Amino acid sequence: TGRPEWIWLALGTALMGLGTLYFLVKGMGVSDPDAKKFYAITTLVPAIAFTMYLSMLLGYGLTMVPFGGEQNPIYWARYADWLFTTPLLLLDLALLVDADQGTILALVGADGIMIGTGLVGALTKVYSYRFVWWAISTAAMLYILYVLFFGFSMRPEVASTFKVLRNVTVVLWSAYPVVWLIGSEGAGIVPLNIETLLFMVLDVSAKVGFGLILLRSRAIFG
Amino acid sequence: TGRPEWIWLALGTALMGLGTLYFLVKGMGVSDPDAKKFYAITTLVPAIAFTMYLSMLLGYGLTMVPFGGEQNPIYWARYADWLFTTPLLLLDLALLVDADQGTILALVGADGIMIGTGLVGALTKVYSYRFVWWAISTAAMLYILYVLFFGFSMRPEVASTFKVLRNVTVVLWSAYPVVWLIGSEGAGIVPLNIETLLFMVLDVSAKVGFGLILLRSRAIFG
Amino acid sequence: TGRPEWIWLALGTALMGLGTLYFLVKGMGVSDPDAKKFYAITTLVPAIAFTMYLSMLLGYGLTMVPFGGEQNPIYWARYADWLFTTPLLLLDLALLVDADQGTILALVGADGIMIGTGLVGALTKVYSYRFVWWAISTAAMLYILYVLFFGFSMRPEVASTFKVLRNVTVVLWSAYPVVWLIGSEGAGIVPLNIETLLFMVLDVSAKVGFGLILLRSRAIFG
Ligand SMILES: CC(C)CCCCCCCCCCCC[C@H](C)CCCCCCCC(C)C
Ligand SMILES: CC(C)CCCCCCCCCCCC[C@H](C)CCCCCCCC(C)C
Ligand SMILES: CC(C)CCCCCCCCCCCC[C@H](C)CCCCCCCC(C)C
Ligand SMILES: *C/C=C(C)/C=C/C=C(C)/C=C/C1=C(C)CCCC1(C)C
Ligand SMILES: *C/C=C(C)/C=C/C=C(C)/C=C/C1=C(C)CCCC1(C)C
Ligand SMILES: *C/C=C(C)/C=C/C=C(C)/C=C/C1=C(C)CCCC1(C)C
Repeated sequence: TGRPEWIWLALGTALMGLGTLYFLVKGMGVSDPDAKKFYAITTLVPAIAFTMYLSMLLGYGLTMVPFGGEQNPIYWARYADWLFTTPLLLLDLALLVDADQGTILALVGADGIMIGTGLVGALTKVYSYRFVWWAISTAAMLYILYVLFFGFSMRPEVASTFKVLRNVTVVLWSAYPVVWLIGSEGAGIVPLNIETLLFMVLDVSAKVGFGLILLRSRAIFG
Repeated sequence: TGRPEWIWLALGTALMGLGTLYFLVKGMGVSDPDAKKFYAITTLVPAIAFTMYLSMLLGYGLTMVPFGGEQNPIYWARYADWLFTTPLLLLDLALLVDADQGTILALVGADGIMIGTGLVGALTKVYSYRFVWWAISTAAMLYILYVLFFGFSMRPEVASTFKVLRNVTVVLWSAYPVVWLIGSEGAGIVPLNIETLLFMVLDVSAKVGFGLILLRSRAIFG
Repeated sequence: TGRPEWIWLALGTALMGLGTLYFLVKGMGVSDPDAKKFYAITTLVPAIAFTMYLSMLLGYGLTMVPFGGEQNPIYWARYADWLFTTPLLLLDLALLVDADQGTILALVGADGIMIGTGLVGALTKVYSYRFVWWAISTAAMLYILYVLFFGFSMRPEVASTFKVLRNVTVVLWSAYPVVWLIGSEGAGIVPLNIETLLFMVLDVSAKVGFGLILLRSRAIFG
């Protein structure tokens, strides 16, 4: 449309749709209960992202937020996506290493706090307070990354695949607070069209790339 | 009140309230942990529906949505109901057959996508896009119905009761997208008062009727 | 600020932040999976409350609701807090006694209904209907308290700690509907600044006080 960022919302919609259908077909037949869990979790992630990219593409998941005396276009649908897809991504990691339930609830709850405070930050109309919420969300993110590294006798197959996905997760997820800080939600240094491109590449990599690595590994089977 | 549909919201409120109290009393005493699960799940469903019917009856769960150049009365509280009650109904089915956790997460997540895209469709102000969301929600519904039929050594008691509830579920749930399509959320072929009657009969049947069948079966006991 | 109640939102923010960091540090090292669960649950509660107190303090979690012909300041962020923190508090109790899953789902679902109908009551613009929602929420609360007392061979260590936390829970949680009834959400007998003080003392006691009792007990270890 008239929104220059439309092309990246359209490409992200397509890519998440295609990833969803690929993983759907791929998991057809799988009978191992353990593998079944990883396919469900991992197919659901880009399915949810597909709907929220389409909602941005059609204009539904966009609102205007007054701050710095302007009307700032804020895509809130990203936070409805991430609210469900980032704990699912963490559950994939957690199941892979057989984490303790206490550790899984710490991770999902820290993740809820990360996304919910990012959403409050995104909708806050007092510009300086936006970055108070950024900082608290960043601190929740660093707790999560801490736990993925210092909280975890795996069969060597598990260990290997987990190490790769853990490194993929730390590098990609750490970029999100930087994009938000420099982008239209934060300091406004990078235009919305380039921010939207950055988040499209991260999201597709963190969902479809991550899941291609995982669903190719024998680590997901008993 | 002045809303002609008030009578059906009032009758649905009453019927869900009465079903809730019936199942509450009925489960009193039950000590079998397995049965306890089915009573909790099955009592909670019409309890939640009671609150959301009452919220429609009092006007709280109604909003106006501009589309086709008019101010369309949209009862959004139905989606807050269904968001929680339809996965609970699916958990009742899933526990009955002892489904794999992977299969249960596929079902709840597809259900979330069904209701959340129905809600976006219900609130979308570009009329043609309303039916894009309908189609995606319908596709999620057909995945769910697919899985209830082709994804599942039960004791014969389980099998029998599950087959009846599965057929009840396919027939009733399949009517919802048709009512939405022809009703005030969609093409506007059927007036809101008759739509509200249709959804009242479906909801009471899918909640209180379904639960009367289930909570009468010995299938829920170890 | 100019809101007289600011001081109690500031003190509650501080106290929940300090409790969160205390329990975070305290649980460092714990390796017992059972204890790990109680630390996760119990650290998350004041972490979530911290964010929602800060959101009230900065003005984000406050809205104006017209009722009784005025513009009533309603802090809705309390309900986003309680939606997650009160089932977590109930899970702490439930895990302590090894409750049946049926019993845990009854408790979380009744809790959802308690907070969600309190939120509808808080935002309802027809003054008399506000108290219809209060009554239904109160009835959900009495079901929960009923179950904590008449629904539950514990090692004596569990029993002892559970009895203390159960009495703490009945006394503190029972005060919330009274504060709401006499406060700005209800009859408006007590000013918002004193209501906000009452809820700060209850919340800190029900979260940080409760958790100090629990995380000091050996009951949380296998
Ligand atoms: C059969 C396999 C390999 C998958 C192909 C199905 C299509 C869907 C997406 C899968 C590919 C993505 C790999 C993740 C990595 C990336 C960094 C994603 C960033 C996207 C940018 C565009 C580059 C090309 C693509 C259009 C595939
Ligand atoms: C003891 C048993 C049988 C239950 C009676 C308690 C009351 C609550 C509801 C239970 C009855 C409903 C059966 C479900 C089937 C239907 C198709 C429901 C559609 C409702 C339409 C009105 C018909 C009559 C009723 C008011 C019972
Ligand atoms: C090391 C221990 C004891 C904890 C201290 C860390 C600080 C955070 C909060 C812990 C203290 C609270 C106990 C709960 C009981 C109360 C009734 C809370 C009501 C608060 C009112 C103010 C009273 C003093 C306080 C500022 C500690
Ligand atoms: C599928 C998409 C994924 C994996 C997205 C991850 C998003 C985050 C890690 C977001 C982090 C943020 C912060 C740490 C700071 C505040 C802003 C956020 C929400 C962008
Ligand atoms: C308790 C009520 C139940 C069982 C309701 C079920 C609702 C559905 C199956 C709704 C389905 C819909 C679609 C498939 C298309 C879009 C509109 C919906 C949400 C009505
Ligand atoms: C961390 C805070 C806790 C433990 C808060 C508990 C809140 C309740 C028990 C609230 C109860 C309410 C009712 C019973 C009636 C309606 C109003 C409420 C939501 C305040």
